Amino acid sequence: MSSLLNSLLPEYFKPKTNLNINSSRVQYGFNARIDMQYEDDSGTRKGSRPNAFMSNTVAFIGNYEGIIVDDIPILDTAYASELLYKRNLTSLFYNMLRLYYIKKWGSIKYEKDAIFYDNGHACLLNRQLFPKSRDASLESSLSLPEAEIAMLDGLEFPEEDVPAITCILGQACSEFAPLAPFSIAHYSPQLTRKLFVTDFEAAYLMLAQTLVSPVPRTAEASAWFINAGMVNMPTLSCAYPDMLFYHSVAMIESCYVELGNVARVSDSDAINKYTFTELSVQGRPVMNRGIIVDLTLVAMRTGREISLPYPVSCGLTRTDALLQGTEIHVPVVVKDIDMPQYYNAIDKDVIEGQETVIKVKQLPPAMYPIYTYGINTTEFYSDHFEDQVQVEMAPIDNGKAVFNDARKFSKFMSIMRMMGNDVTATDLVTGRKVSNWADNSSGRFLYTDVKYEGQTAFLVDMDTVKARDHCWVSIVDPNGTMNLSYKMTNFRAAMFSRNKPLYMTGAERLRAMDETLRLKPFKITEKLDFRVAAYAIP
Amino acid sequence: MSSLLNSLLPEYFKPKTNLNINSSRVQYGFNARIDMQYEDDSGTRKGSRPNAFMSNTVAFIGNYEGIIVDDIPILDGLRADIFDTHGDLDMGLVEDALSKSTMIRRNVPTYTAYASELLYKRNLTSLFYNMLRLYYIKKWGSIKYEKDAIFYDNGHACLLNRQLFPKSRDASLESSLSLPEAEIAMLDPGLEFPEEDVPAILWHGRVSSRATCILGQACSEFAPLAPFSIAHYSPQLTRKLFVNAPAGIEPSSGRYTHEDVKDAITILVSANQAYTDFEAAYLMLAQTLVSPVPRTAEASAWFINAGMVNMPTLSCANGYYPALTNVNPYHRLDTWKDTLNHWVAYPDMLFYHSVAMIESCYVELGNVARVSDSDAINKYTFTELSVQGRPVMNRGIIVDLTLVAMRTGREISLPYPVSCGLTRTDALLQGTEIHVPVVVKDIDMPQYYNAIDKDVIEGQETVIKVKQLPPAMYPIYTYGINTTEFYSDHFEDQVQVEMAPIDNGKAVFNDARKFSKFMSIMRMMGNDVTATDLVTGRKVSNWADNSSGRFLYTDVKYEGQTAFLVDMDTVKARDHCWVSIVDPNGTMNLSYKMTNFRAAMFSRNKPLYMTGGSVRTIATGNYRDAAERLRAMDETLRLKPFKITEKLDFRVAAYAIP
Repeated sequence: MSSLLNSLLPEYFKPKTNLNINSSRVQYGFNARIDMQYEDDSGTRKGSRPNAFMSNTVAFIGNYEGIIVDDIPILDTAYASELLYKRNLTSLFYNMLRLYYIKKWGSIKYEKDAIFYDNGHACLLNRQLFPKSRDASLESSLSLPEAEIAMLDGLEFPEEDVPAITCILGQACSEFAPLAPFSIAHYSPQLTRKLFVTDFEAAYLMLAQTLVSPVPRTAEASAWFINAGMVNMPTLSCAYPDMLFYHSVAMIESCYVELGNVARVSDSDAINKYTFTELSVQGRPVMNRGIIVDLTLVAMRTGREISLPYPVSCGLTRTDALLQGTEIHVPVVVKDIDMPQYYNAIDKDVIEGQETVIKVKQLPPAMYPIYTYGINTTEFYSDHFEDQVQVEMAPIDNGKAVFNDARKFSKFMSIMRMMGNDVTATDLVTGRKVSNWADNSSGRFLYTDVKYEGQTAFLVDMDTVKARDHCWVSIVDPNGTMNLSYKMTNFRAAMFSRNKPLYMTGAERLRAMDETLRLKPFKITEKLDFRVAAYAIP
Repeated sequence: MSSLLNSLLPEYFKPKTNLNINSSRVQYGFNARIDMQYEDDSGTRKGSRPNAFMSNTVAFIGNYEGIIVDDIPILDGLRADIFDTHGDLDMGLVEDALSKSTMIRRNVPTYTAYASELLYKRNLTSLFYNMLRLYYIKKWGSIKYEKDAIFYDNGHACLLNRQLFPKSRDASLESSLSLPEAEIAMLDPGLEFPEEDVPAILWHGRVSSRATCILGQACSEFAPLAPFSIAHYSPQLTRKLFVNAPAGIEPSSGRYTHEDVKDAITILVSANQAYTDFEAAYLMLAQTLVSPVPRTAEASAWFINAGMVNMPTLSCANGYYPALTNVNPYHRLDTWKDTLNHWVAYPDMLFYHSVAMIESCYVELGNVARVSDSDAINKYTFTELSVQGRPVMNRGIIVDLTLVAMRTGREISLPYPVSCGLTRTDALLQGTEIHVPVVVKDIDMPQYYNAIDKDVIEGQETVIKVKQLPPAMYPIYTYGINTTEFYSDHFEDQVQVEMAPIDNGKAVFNDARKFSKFMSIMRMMGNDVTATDLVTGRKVSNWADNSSGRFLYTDVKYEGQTAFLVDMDTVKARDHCWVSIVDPNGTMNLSYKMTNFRAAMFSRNKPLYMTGGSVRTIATGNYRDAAERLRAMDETLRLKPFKITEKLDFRVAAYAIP
């Protein structure tokens, strides 16, 4: 559905036809201009950040598995009556589209002993997260066999379990058995053995989910991509190409941003992680799985009613790591000796080179809003164009300021980050050090960087406030009530690949509203807690 | 359907009966008067071509291959009593009808049991199709096909008949086929149980000595030597054919003329009551009679791989049940005999109906190939939304009739949703590169064409890579009835190229639309312009055709960014009856006007004239008013007298009327 996914892109950005991708990693963002204005009891200070780059990172690596399931027929004598109620060519077009992009971008290298995430304290290699893998190019990954394409001559009885519609059709129907973990070369079962000689729209949306996978914002956000997500491919029965990259990035961003909020919803409300899809959908699908889950999250993001002609339930299901009451064991590598102080590690004493495991209870946000920046602003992300943040500074006793409240602590470290001051605080309950400079790519502070669900009080170190990036606005000693008023203008999209700039080249409405799928949006209603999110009907 | 194919012909076109075709190539078109004008700051330069010939070359060659498929039964012909209110064979009235007939009493119970299967075997389209091809093979039998002949030539690239059609020996159309005869046995009325998988037909009186030879050859394999359009490959329809004729079948004569095939058809349709079957066969042949010679060298991608013809299996069970066919048949539409009556009167009119259909299709497939897949009505799903019936499979005539509906902009209605004939949209739906062979003439070829080699000596066999399919025909019969801005087939048109004196003749066209109109109108004025793309570095020439004399944007042979540098001091006068651009300064304004239209046809570089009587628009009413009249003049020989009258001379006699 082109017109749907085309709407998600920002109004200022209009991309060109061709895009020569020559790597397994692409940064995308914008170069904005920030005009900050500071006021406190000491006096006033005015500055301006001339060029600020806010970006996510997306890759072509994601462990997926295919299952053949029975879905609804797309309707767009004895034998005909049995066959017409199972007609679906979506699985055939899906494989034909994957073969197109394997040949086009068939020079992408996957190295086994490469980095996946790297902050400075911890590190994840591609040996971990993807065992049973070797070093191979994308063209060298698959060695597809060929199914028998026979000619249908007068034959009176249709042979059962064979559809009726050379090298491309032969390989499209065959089994996919990859060596390197690639997004568009994932394991798929055999469609058919023989093949005698709106369905495309389903396959187009189904590939937009799979094509690219997010590189995690922090080390804790690797918990999403441990367990292999299942791709529901329908059973095969019948009786501007490069623009897909931008539509795919737009879709997976919208899903992984909104799951950041759904994860924080308490399991004692009307709309919760279990019963959010069922309340949203207003059709009759086979099961609330695949695309229905993803398009529900896009509706919640944009805040508009999305509509498909047929209630199709085919594609990747992401909400698997979310729907289980168990802490997830992310395997990590120790780079600095002081790692156990920051991350919730099993072994409290470690050495540089040791392979340990960290515990993740609540799933943090995997991506920050970039394309969907300021279309609807929540208090959690605080992705405003114009905003006036007001916070009251705690009394500095010796060289330490106690922040008992949770909301005030979030606003304080959010200001000091925009000014460009690397502040480090100690959580009193756990006894672990939090830092506002957690993510370098996106220049903002989320409350999930604390890495402790529940209630606590923070002891901020005001003496050891380092000066990483200093504009004229930037001050070290706050006094009384801190007011910061910033304005964002002059947005321009920029893409980076392999640490260099990647440039773009080239009569009556018979309603019939009974069978059609409709997805209703939910609006976030902020409340006093700030740690908990809550949904309501608009 | 004679009616819908008749409306496609232009208003000025007044056709006659006979057309004496004596070659395998015809240039149909029209003569128009073009009043061109070139306005500039210096002054205006007027021109006028009184006879401007816009043509589309059409040949009698084209690779096709027949396959026998299963299609719906056509129920028009059977008596109206056995049918129910809804319109399906109510079995129970069939048993009643067979009982009250002249049938053998011991056969009634065994024949009634078989009725459930055999009565739904009614499709004679395959037989009529082959018998129509035998008519035209014997009529236009003297046309020749040479092996080492020029299929296409534009000066730069040449394409021979050896390249497209291998396994091809040079021979005349008459000497191409050597048809073996199938057995025509006589049906014994006292047969115990009907033999299914063997069709039995009806006949009026005695099967003549020549009718045996025609039916024998019609139900046989076509194995041609030369690749002719009306003598393409067809499988064996049947091995044996029963004929329920009480008067015995005479043995095969061996020889027959084209007039004897018309005699065979008229008896077969009348006896079997199969007029809707003939209408299907008429539309099938209309598609696959003539194929278009490609407009450009790179427009040969349509005719590389052989398009499959869908011939429905020969199945008829009228011979076993003579009682069920009578003088009161069941028919859906009242105008169900119009297609046969038109063919019997004017056989040669099919040539004009054929070119009208292929010109309508290949024009629309031109501007269908230039739409992105990400759209509602696109390459794959343009047939499904248009069709409002229940055909078995969207192929054959359904795909060709829906393209005609888009061209004319009207609603086409058929009585039965039959899916038989040629399927054209084959190379389009594949959506891959096609490798057309070419023999080079000049040495500077691969700058213009997207060739595989960059340096090629003259007389070398190379390959051109065609990605997007260019239009194979230009609209001529459908000129300015449903106009689009791509073809730009207007009566009046103008273009404004804006230049300043500071620029020394050099103009850059940022817009793609007005670049197309400038290059096209300059060719009417007889000027050889050669533009060069600034981004890529390729070259395009407006002189890329010798038939229509227009420039379509698909002649660039590349989709990219638009920056065409045209140097206006290298413009060369090529043709006669031309306006001169000696040295332009300031803003240029080109314009033309087409005023009158006269139908013209060419063959062997000579005028081909239409002869015979004046063709009329035959209606159902025009014959049945003479049936209403009946010639009701009582057939009584009333002789009236003449009174002799005497005058001055008296030697000579003079008779008066009263």
